[PDB]
Amino acid sequence: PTSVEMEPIDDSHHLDKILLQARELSQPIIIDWMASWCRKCIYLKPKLEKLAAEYDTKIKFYCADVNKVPQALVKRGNISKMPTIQLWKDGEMKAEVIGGHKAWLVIEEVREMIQKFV
Ligand SMILES: [Cl-]
Ligand SMILES: [K+]
Repeated sequence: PTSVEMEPIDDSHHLDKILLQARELSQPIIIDWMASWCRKCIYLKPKLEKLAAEYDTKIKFYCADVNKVPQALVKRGNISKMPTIQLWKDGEMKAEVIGGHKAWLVIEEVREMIQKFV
């Protein structure tokens, strides 16, 4: 694939199931914590979906709209800024990247993070 759609996270129970599945596969996941009014979040989406395709079958990518999902789910990420791109593994956040600058450059920093933990 050239692009893979990020899967939305519905709530904290969904995150729990996502992390159980990642554990079964011994894989990390990526979560894009974003907001629909956040212009950089919107511009990052296609670039994240291109990066997700590069990791198809190796790292699943997810997204969560911090205004739409329950507050309890946002608290699981300890989010304070958007977009926040987190790598989780073994049931917890291992590292994150804060966007808020050109999408390509955020992606390269996310790629470095993935290289560290994959
Ligand atoms: Cl929840
Ligand atoms: K934070």
